[PDB]
Amino acid sequence: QSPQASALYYDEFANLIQHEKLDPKALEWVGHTICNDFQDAFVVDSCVVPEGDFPFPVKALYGLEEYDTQDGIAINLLPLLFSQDSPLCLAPYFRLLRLCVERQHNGNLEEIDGLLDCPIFLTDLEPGEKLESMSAKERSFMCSLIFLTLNWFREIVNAFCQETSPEMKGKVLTRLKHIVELQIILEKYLAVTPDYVPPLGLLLHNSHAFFRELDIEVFSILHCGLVTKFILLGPPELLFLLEDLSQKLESMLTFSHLQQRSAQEIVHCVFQLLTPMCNHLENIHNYFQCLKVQEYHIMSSCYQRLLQIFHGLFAWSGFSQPENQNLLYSALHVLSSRLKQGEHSQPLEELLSQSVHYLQNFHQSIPSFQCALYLIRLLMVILEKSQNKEKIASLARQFLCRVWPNISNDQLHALLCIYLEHTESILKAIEEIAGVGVPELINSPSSTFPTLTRHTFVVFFRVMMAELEK
Repeated sequence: QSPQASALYYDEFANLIQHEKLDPKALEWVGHTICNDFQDAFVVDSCVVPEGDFPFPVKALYGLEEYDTQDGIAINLLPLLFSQDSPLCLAPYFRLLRLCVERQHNGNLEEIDGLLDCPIFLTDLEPGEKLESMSAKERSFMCSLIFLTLNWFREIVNAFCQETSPEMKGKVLTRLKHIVELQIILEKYLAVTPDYVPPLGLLLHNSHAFFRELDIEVFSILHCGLVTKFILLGPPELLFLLEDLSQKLESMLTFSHLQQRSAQEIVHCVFQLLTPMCNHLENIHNYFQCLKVQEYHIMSSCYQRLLQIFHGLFAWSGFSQPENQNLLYSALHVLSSRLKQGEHSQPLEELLSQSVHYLQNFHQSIPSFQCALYLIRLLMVILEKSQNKEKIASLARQFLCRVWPNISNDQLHALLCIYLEHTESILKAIEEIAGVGVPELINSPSSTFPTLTRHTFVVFFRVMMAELEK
């Protein structure tokens, strides 16, 4: 009767079927209930008119259309939503179905693989601007409709990520494109309608808790190569995956499904699932930034998060512990082997020098401040394992001295205390920059050392005086 209770039942029972292998007689019993209850609950006939009188042009949208369009299998999502005011439980119930079928037939989904072919009985969602200024309960229905459609599509993607069949991967990518375009449509609906939020168990708060948390085997997507739309898996679907993997490992290594996984296992699994397919995309990013506005905005942010991912991964406090360092050696065997292969049984400091020699050559291809500071903290956390004071000071100075088209005060604090620690002499770094602290007045109403605005002088003053007293 309670939707909150039914979803928690389906969630907890899905947890049970996922983690514990028990007596498939029990599973054989429940499966014949749950599959048939799902196929009668939500799955309807594909006649183009669903039933009810709605102030909205109801069609069968977001098909693949490579499927047979003269079939029976559709989804009665919007008529269930209006008759509701069964449908809040769709995602967890399908998670349950999926897991039971996985446990029974050893991951054979020839039963369900008709289900990502189906359209969904929806409103014409795509415009939220022609029906602008009628901000009624209509907006709440539409925002919640798209919200549950995205959670549905996210759980489809959680299901069919691990599948190796190539046509299925193509359909999954057609679904990721649908995900990102409807995500744009949802964030625009939440932008226009300010406070009318569905809590279902403002972008940063919606992104983390309120949506479904994806798998880690879903990052079996990241293996497929780039099709970058400007130069000639797209860029913004890569932004999506990197934002998730990043915001997961952020919280972990310094969120239900992540926290039930052990931190040590997370670092182990990331090493297979990041390095030898994201290095390809890192090289593609260096090639783009070597050479229309929105593509650049996206690919700069991919690039930032990639450097942050690598920082967070290699800044792991369990490489203080020696048991994990076997993994770290195979990890540097990919950073060193990104330039030249055949160098086998190499020493630790050789791998350090190889890896930093590979990584330092990205300094020309950084578009914005943040990528540069992440790369500097990365190279610091690698080079401290071993003189290389010079490398960090020189690189810190390079990226203080570039033009940079803005920069937060505390980003710049972090970079200056990175420069001044690792320079040869702190007192001659000070006298240098306090005979540049002067021509900010005489020249600039921007100095002879940029990232030194009238704003930025306070932080340069604070950091130097801190560094001096230290």
